[PDB]
Amino acid sequence: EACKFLHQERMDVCETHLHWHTVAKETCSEKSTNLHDYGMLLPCGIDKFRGVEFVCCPL
Ligand SMILES: [Cu+2]
Repeated sequence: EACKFLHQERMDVCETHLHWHTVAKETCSEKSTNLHDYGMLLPCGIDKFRGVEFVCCPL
């Protein structure tokens, strides 16, 4: 297994870093992997974002 690159965004809400980190972590965990790194997408408002791209790696 290699690591997998994934991209998630929302068109209905802007959310903080913490929400997107949470989404990325839980997504990797559902896929039996660990989140290694992530970057926010589509900055919104003064401190929010509309998505995240991230890399899930084997346990
Ligand atoms: Cu974080």
